[PDB]
Amino acid sequence: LLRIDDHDFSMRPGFGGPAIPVGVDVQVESLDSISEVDMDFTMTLYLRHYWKDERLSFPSTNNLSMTFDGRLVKKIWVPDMFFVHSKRSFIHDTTTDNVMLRVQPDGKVLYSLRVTVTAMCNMDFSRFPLDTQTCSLEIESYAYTEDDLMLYWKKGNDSLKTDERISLSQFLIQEFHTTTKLAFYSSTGWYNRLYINFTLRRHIFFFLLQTYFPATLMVMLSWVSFWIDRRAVPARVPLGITTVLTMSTIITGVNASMPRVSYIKAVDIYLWVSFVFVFLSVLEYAAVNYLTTVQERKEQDTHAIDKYSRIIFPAAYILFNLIYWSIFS
Amino acid sequence: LLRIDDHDFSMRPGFGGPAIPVGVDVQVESLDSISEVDMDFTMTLYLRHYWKDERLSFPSTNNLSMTFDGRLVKKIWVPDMFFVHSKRSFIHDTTTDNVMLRVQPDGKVLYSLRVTVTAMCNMDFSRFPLDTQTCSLEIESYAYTEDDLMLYWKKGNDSLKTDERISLSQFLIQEFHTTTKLAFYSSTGWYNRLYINFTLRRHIFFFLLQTYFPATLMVMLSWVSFWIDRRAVPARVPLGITTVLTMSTIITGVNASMPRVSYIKAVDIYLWVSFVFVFLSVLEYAAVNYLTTVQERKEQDTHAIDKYSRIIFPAAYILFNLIYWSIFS
Amino acid sequence: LLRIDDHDFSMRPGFGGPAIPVGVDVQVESLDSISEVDMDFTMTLYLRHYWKDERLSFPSTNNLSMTFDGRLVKKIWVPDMFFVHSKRSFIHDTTTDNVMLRVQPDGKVLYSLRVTVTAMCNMDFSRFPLDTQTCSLEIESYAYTEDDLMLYWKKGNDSLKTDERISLSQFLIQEFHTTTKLAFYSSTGWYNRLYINFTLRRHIFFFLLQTYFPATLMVMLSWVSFWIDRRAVPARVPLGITTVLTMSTIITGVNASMPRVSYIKAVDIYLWVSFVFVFLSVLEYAAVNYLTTVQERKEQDTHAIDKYSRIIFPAAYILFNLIYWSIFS
Amino acid sequence: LLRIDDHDFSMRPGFGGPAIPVGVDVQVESLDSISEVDMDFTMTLYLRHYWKDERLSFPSTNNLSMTFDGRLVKKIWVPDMFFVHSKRSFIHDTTTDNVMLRVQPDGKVLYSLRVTVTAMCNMDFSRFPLDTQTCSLEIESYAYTEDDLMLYWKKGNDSLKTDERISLSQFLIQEFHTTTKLAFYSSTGWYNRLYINFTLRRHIFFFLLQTYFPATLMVMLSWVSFWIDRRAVPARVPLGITTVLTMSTIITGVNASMPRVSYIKAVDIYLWVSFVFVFLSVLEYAAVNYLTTVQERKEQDTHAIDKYSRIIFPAAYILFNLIYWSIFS
Amino acid sequence: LLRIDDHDFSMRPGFGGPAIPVGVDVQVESLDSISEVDMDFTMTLYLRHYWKDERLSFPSTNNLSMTFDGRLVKKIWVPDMFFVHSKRSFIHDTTTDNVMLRVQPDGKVLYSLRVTVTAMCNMDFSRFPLDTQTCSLEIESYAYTEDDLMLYWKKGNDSLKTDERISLSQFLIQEFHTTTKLAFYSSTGWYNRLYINFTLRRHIFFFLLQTYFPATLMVMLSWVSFWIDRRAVPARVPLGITTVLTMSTIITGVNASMPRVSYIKAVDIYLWVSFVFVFLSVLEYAAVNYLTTVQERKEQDTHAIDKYSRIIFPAAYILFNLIYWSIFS
Ligand SMILES: CCCCCCCCCC
Ligand SMILES: CCCCCCCCCC
Ligand SMILES: CCCCCCCCCC
Ligand SMILES: CCCCCCCCCC
Ligand SMILES: CCCCCCCCCC
Ligand SMILES: CCCCCCCC
Ligand SMILES: CCCCCCCC
Ligand SMILES: CCCCCCCC
Ligand SMILES: CCCCCCCC
Ligand SMILES: CCCCCCCC
Ligand SMILES: CCCCCCCC
Ligand SMILES: CCCCCCCC
Ligand SMILES: CCCCCCCC
Ligand SMILES: CCCCCCCC
Ligand SMILES: CCCCCCCC
Ligand SMILES: NC[C@H](O)CC(=O)O
Ligand SMILES: NC[C@H](O)CC(=O)O
Ligand SMILES: NC[C@H](O)CC(=O)O
Ligand SMILES: NC[C@H](O)CC(=O)O
Ligand SMILES: NC[C@H](O)CC(=O)O
Ligand SMILES: CCCCCC
Ligand SMILES: CCCCCC
Ligand SMILES: CCCCCC
Ligand SMILES: CCCCCC
Ligand SMILES: CCCCCC
Ligand SMILES: CCCCCC
Ligand SMILES: CCCCCC
Ligand SMILES: CCCCCC
Ligand SMILES: CCCCCC
Ligand SMILES: CCCCCC
Ligand SMILES: [Cl-]
Ligand SMILES: [Cl-]
Repeated sequence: LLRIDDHDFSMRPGFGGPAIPVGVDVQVESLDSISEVDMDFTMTLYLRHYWKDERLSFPSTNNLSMTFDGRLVKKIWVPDMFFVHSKRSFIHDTTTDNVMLRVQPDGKVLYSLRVTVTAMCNMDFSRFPLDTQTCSLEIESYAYTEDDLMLYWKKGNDSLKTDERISLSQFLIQEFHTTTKLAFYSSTGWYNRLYINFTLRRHIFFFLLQTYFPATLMVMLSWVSFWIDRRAVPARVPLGITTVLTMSTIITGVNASMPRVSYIKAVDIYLWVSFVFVFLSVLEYAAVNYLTTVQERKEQDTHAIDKYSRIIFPAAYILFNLIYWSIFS
Repeated sequence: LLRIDDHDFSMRPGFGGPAIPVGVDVQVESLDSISEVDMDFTMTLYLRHYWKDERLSFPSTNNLSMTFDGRLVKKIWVPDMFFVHSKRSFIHDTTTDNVMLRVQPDGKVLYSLRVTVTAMCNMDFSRFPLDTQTCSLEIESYAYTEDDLMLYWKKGNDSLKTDERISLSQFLIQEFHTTTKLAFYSSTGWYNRLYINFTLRRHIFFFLLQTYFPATLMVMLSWVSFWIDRRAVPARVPLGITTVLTMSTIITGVNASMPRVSYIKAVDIYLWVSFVFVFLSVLEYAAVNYLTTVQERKEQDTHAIDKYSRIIFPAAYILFNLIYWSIFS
Repeated sequence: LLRIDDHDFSMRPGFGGPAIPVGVDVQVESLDSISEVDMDFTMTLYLRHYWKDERLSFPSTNNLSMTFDGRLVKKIWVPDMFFVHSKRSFIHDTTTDNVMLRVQPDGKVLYSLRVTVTAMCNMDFSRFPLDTQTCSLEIESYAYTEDDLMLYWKKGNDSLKTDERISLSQFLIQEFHTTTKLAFYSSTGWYNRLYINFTLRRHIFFFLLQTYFPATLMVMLSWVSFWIDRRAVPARVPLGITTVLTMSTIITGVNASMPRVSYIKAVDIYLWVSFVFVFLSVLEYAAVNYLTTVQERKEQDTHAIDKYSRIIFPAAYILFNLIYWSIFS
Repeated sequence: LLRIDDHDFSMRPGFGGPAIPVGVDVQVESLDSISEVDMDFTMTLYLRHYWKDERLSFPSTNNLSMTFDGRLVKKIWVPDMFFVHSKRSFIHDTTTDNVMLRVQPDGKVLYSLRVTVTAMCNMDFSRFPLDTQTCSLEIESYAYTEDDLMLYWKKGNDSLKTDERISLSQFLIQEFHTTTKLAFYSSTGWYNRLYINFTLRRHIFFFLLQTYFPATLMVMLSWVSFWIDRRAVPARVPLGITTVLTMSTIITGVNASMPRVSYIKAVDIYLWVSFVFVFLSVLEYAAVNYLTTVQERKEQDTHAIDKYSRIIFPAAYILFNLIYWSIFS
Repeated sequence: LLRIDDHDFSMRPGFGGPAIPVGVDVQVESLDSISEVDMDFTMTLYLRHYWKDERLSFPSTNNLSMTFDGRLVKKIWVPDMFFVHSKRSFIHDTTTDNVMLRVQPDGKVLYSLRVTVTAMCNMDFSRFPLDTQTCSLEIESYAYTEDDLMLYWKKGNDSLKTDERISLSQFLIQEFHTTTKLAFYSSTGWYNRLYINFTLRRHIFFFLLQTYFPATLMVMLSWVSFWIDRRAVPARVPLGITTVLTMSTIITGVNASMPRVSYIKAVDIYLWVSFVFVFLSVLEYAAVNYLTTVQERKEQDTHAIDKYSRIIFPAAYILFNLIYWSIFS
């Protein structure tokens, strides 16, 4: 039906003349995973192309579109899109190549394929884990400059659809939209580039329950010492030491999961402030013990330091929490 | 025998006319693995197709079906099924492609292949680990709409068989069955979709023995303090502190295995209630020590608080367990 | 030499007539790994096929066998064996495909290839780690029923050889042998199936030294308490608590390595019995302390409980060990 | 257009005569990851080739360059570059091969491709983590010696461009530049080799906060003992022991992450010196207890050892830190 | 130039007559990694072949060798070497297949390729980590017996070269050399086999510092108890218990890294002897406490046991170390 043997498909339509326009639209099937250690995400989508080539015209009386097997895609000419700044990708091939080709009697062509991509995304963790991130996926032609191929969104802002099943267990997904920009390479020229943009927001419940509550409970345990007879030395000393030693484990367990950045995160501040709060309660009792021994040496109830600590330590911690949650909201 | 050189197999049977019907049936060989962190499962199965094409007719006197090598599959026309919402898949190829082709003298065709698939499954962990999940595998044609191809289960509900060897170490598998539904894509049209459905139920014995028993034993250890002379301060203080510090480790060891969901699970409730039960026994003795020191200061047996705690703490824990196992059964 | 252009190799020898017999023999090169979490093993072997096809006859005066390059395998007809219930496999291809083809002047053919397979194996862990497992590898034709192809072991029981280098660090390997059985699929018919069977036995030394000895040592540490003055409360209390808290870690470290089965293993019994032995020694001293305080209240040496515990606890543990190693031998 | 059927492209241009010159230039897209355990890095780049072949001449009036599909690359002759000392690499192929071919009417050719490489890099950890590393990527022709192919940087030092987005979370990247050298293989001859060089510098903030601070805090905790009444034996003994036991965990947690080198690293020195500082404070109190018991035996305030330790231990640690940070800056 | 269309390259040179000799030589580029858990190593090398075939003769006046593209390798005949007892391998293919072909006017051929291999190696850990291992890589023809192909090292012992960059962070590499042996398969015949042999020696510094020193320090901590007043029960009891409990962690941390062998390693002996040394110091004080209580009961300084332990325990440990390092050197 299609006159495939007649023509040299190594050359584009309009070869030697003005640029060929090619339109694009997209449907996202899933957003698959995200990594902070590697700074990347994975996405699966359907991608579609539109153009006209009169070498693929055929006669009919119905003026309708026809579908063809799919093994003809490797005989005709086809555009050459690639994903910019991507780590890896593939096209699906079970039970056969997931490819579709439809042609109109005047030579208009529709071409579609299903693909999975993993792409680069630079992340900022200064407000972690109360953070927000923004991402994009880039599309461009490899071989042809804007003097030979013209690339655009087919229907404007309506060119992007999203599956209603899309979900991530740790993030809220929002603000899908599309943009365009021109790009330059020194050795080869100017190119059109298409963008798909979106925003992510992290859920905090896991981190409350797994980090912020136990640190608070250790701080509250250290306060119990102020309520115990100053004469019970082998009770008051280990009570403080054990809380110091636990707070160290919590600090280690948090930071072992993240990338080794060169700046402080919002969770680090909270944990290290709680550490100094616990550390100071040990020096307090050391002072009380020394001053009591001096009194014994002079001579040979509740001490004022205990009496004041019972008020001062909790008030200070409450002030710190008010400030912190005013800053990070 | 088969006139393969005579015809253009880029076009379907009945091209330009009414839709071709294609029937399907399936046998599941194994259900291979399941992930909560990734929310997916893996399955291996045999998949079969049935249709008629008169371009593949041949003469004989016996009216019987014949089997052909398998290298002819890439010369003739073949339907184009794909698995919807799937992460990855392949066809087996040792010692050769695991493919079968049988043809009748009137052009009826039987086509079979062996495949492994990994597929998406959304999971709810609010009753974990006493939870039940339901899953499905989706089948659809990539290129042809319901105006060109008609897809149906060959024998109705009898179209699905299951291997007697199928098993999972952590789940009971039940309720295999098949359904159909129509699907719409904005840019390309209407399609028939086939479903395979099943249900999973988790075994709880591992979690009893590995989580619920040790937390109970820590709670029962904290009660021993009420039976010890109030004068033995360096004994009664560490006995409580060490149980608090162990309960924290159990809490951490559980949640380090699961996805970071934004809601509380049924096991979290039990562990955090046990934590507060243990935490309170430390404040109890702090109160007894303070009140004894006040009595000493005034002046200068078993305390009522101990006497009452010996009854109140165990009764409250038993009430809590009755309620909990009434709710989660 | 071979008349390859003359014939249609899409059709088997004797197409349209009685079944073709095909003989098989095997040499195992290595048994590569085993997984309890995944319930599978990996094997590498050489696999050989024997049949006659008169379309491959050629003239000679010597009546001897000749070897051919190997690129002819994709032109002639070849049998279609696959491994049943397998997870994955491949054929080796460095520096070229590891394939061999030899032909006799009357058309007798010998065909060989090297392959690696990973296969399913259901395992029972009720006597773990003193357990024994049995495994098998299954071989069958994909497309041809017993009416068209007949599959058998070439030399009877002599058809299976094993490399003298085969070894596993954790198991003793024994009892290699071969069997045959007929198989039925509802939609497609009856098939011949060949089996390779073997047995595995686990070495226990690692588990003695890494699990059973330290649990025993914790139990023996708990007994030291009975030998210490009942007046040293802050010594006798932590001595018991610390052993409870260590035994919990041993229990956790064992079960974190295995699949989450729904039944008790032989190592679980030992560890949980040792746990209760240690748990009881804490209640013992609690009783002694309470009864001493009652005597003080009445009034205002070694206690009989200590005196009896010094005999009763070790005797009971020794009785338990005699029974256990009588049952699991 | 191009006379591809006319010529034998198994032979290079100028076959049997002087060497063909081939020029190269490069743009780096990303530096992807680095491993100390494996001693390697990963890089993604665009690579370009320039040469003339008169068998690819064609007539035109415009004297301009033309772009061709890309399926012609496997028909014509093309240079054979490989990456020396590399572990693995691939060329990107979605949605098609990422390859470009441009030709001028006189037969000048431009050839480009996108690739990812993982390459060997020998590392020195004697000043870890205050260390600096230098790396390079090597390029060479596989089959042709300098008598048949001549390989050079196209534009001198201007032949290397770098993407402005390039970043690593743990390193500062600096000093990109290019060099050339001749290489010899005994069996096959002399070859031209091109180099791409760069330098890396590690950020230290993570290691301060995660290793050096907690070790210092343990040392400062051990000093508190000198301020406590020498009569409180069950307080002063555990205070020292627990710090020894914590310092061991820090030492283990650091070295579990790195390769098992045969020499001491700069972080090892700090940690083991802090260990001996803590170890000595236990022997100190042992001495005080023994000497006090001797005084009791003779007979039957603050001891001079405590009085002097309160000054000597901190001064010594401060001297050690001054020296250390003078050496490692 | 080469008459490729004239001949049947499915047949070897001298087909039907005496065996063809094929010579080999090798250059090792890198030794990439080693695993004790899997018992294997990985190697990358260049491999070369030499033979004569008069079907590849061509006329010239210069009598020199010529290089050809590399796409002709799949048209001519080529030998069929494979690596015996190997787990996996591949040939490098970026930017093209890393293959070289050179031919002389009389039909002498040189063939080269670059490859990476992973190979089996049986290891003995009875003297671990002071152990020495020996390894080899095996080379053989798949399809042709010694009656049809003759395989030998081209230049004798000079056939093996090694890159000066080769290094491993944990081993000293020594004693590279080559051997030959004949091999028999029951079903198929006799074959020539080539060997590459080498030796490895482990560096011990990591294990000194990470295992042997801390165990010694725990033993020395247990001795401090003998220097403390026998009346300080809550000090002397935990001092011993905590060292027992730490030594258990060291024992576990070592053996969690290695394969689960059925025999004792040299490091196990040291650690378990140190364990009993620490265990005995607890029974010592238990005895002293009991005997003191008996003296109190009779009645109603330093004990001889302490006095003797202060000499006996260290002397015994020093004797043990002398013997151990005399045996394992
Ligand atoms: C880490 C040094 C701690 C010193 C404590 C001094 C207390 C003095 C009380 C007057
Ligand atoms: C965490 C603060 C604990 C305060 C305990 C107060 C006890 C008062 C007893 C009357
Ligand atoms: C967990 C509850 C423990 C109760 C101990 C009671 C001892 C009574 C001795 C007569
Ligand atoms: C590890 C041996 C410790 C010995 C301490 C001796 C102290 C003597 C004080 C005079
Ligand atoms: C594990 C049993 C320990 C028994 C200690 C007995 C000491 C007796 C001293 C005479
Ligand atoms: C102690 C944790 C407090 C968490 C407050 C969160 C406010 C949104
Ligand atoms: C940008 C630094 C914020 C630090 C705030 C500290 C709140 C107590
Ligand atoms: C302490 C755990 C109790 C578990 C009860 C389970 C009831 C089915
Ligand atoms: C849906 C919340 C259930 C909480 C029940 C608490 C049982 C003590
Ligand atoms: C305490 C462990 C005893 C192990 C006995 C094993 C008997 C074969
Ligand atoms: C099948 C259960 C065996 C339990 C034996 C217990 C031995 C003390
Ligand atoms: C206690 C850590 C001190 C770190 C000093 C770093 C100086 C650049
Ligand atoms: C090259 C060894 C440096 C050691 C310096 C020690 C500083 C206290
Ligand atoms: C305490 C460890 C001693 C190590 C001695 C090593 C002798 C080569
Ligand atoms: C082969 C056993 C060696 C054991 C030596 C023990 C040294 C104290
Ligand atoms: N748009 C792709 C680039 O032009 C590739 C290159 O720079 O070679
Ligand atoms: N049924 C497959 C879809 O039609 C693919 C697409 O939307 O392009
Ligand atoms: N023996 C292979 C089976 O017949 C395959 C199938 O059931 O389709
Ligand atoms: N430049 C590549 C080397 O010549 C390859 C080999 O030595 O065979
Ligand atoms: N040398 C390879 C072996 O002959 C292969 C086989 O035994 O089939
Ligand atoms: C940005 C610095 C914050 C530090 C608070 C301790
Ligand atoms: C004390 C916690 C209050 C924080 C409110 C955001
Ligand atoms: C759904 C909330 C339950 C919380 C019980 C503490
Ligand atoms: C106290 C446990 C009983 C729960 C019964 C389901
Ligand atoms: C099979 C049950 C055994 C349980 C022993 C405690
Ligand atoms: C007490 C251990 C003896 C067990 C013998 C099998
Ligand atoms: C290079 C040796 C340094 C050791 C310092 C303790
Ligand atoms: C005591 C820390 C000072 C180090 C300055 C580099
Ligand atoms: C080979 C046995 C050695 C055991 C030493 C305790
Ligand atoms: C006490 C350690 C000496 C060992 C010498 C090899
Ligand atoms: Cl005490
Ligand atoms: Cl204590």
